[PDB]
Amino acid sequence: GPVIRVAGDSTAVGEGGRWMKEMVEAWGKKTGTRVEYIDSPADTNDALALYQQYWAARSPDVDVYMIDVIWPGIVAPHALDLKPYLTEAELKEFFPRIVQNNTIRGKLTSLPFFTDAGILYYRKDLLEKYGYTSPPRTWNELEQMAERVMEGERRAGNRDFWGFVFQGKPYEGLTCDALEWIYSHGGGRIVEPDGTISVNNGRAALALNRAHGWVGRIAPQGVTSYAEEEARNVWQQGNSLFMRNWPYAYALGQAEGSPIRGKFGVTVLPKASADAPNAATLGGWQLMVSAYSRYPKEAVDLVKYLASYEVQKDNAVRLSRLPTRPALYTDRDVLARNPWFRDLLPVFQNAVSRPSDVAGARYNQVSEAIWTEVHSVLTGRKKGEQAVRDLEARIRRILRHHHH
Ligand SMILES: OC[C@H]1O[C@H](O[C@H]2[C@H](O)[C@@H](O)[C@@H](O)O[C@@H]2CO)[C@H](O)[C@@H](O)[C@@H]1O
Repeated sequence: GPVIRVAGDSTAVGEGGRWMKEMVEAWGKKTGTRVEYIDSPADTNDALALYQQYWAARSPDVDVYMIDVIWPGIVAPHALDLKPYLTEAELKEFFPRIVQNNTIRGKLTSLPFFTDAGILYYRKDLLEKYGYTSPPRTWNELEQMAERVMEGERRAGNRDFWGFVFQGKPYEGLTCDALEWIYSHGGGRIVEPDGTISVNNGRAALALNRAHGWVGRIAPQGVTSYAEEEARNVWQQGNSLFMRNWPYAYALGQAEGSPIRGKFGVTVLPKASADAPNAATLGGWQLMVSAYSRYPKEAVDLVKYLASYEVQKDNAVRLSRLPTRPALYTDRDVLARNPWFRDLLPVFQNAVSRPSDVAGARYNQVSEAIWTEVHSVLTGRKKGEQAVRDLEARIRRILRHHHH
């Protein structure tokens, strides 16, 4: 019978890829359908480029793709419209914001699978050791805490110890981190939902200068090459007071044999001042049936399974990844394992989006401009003031003649 082939989630990031292959195999066994899994690269922008090769070829060789929240406007031609396959009641079981994000010109490109928001990981043991009672609320507090704890831990003999790790590599994850820096300084959304390119302002420049200030001081010099896993590995070995990362890192830090099990919490990222907005970049992944699949009915069935209550539950409990079903945030077993899901729900619902709606199919070009100009501040090549001016110009060229 058919072989249903799935591209999604990378075995190079946490346990995601192993778990996803497990779920696909479970569906195959349940339905008596042969299945195969195709591994993806760690970085989302690399995965996009890989999947674009299949799409350009109208290739039937992948039936189902795990797609990033920032992708629907790029990938819509390559997606089977799921709208006719779901009842209105079925669709309403997902967060409306994410169903809306995944709907492009009326086409439901993909079902919501898991959501994501950037958060602050912090070492509770180390805060207590050094006389702090709460995690930092302002970036200045984060810097002051990081300097004090680093001084102490280095004096105590840990030469691997840093104050703060984050994603500073030139790739999409830096766009995520930078949106949080800029938005939390009251510098705006880089490109506003209405199309205004707002980034050339002093608050956005300050945010970027601040982040440069961390490099080689409270964060490793090598942070300019860090993606999610490189940051996580410093953190997870016990060598960082603070980390910016996504929810998946929580379950990994709590696993048996983790050096930091039981020693951390999570909270909203800091902000410049009490009147700035909280910043948490909206992430997450969706499930797309390929427009080029020869087996749309079977592929839709698998996608519905993967996005189901019990599979999302298993993702939450085992991998601490955020459900796209509001009902799971009240499930006793989800909450018992991840109490912070309740505590930070408002952070997740107020997460700030990257400018993928407004940039539509040009988003990847816009983001490449953002991460390259930001990276030039991090590396010291440019000051924030010059970078936000140069970024304004670049985005203006990229989006000239584009309307949403
Ligand atoms: O790097 C930016 C990318 O980060 C997140 O995707 C991670 C995800 O949290 C992990 O659980 C796993 O699936 O790896 C993904 C990276 O391949 C965001 O969800 C995504 O929106 C964002 O672009």
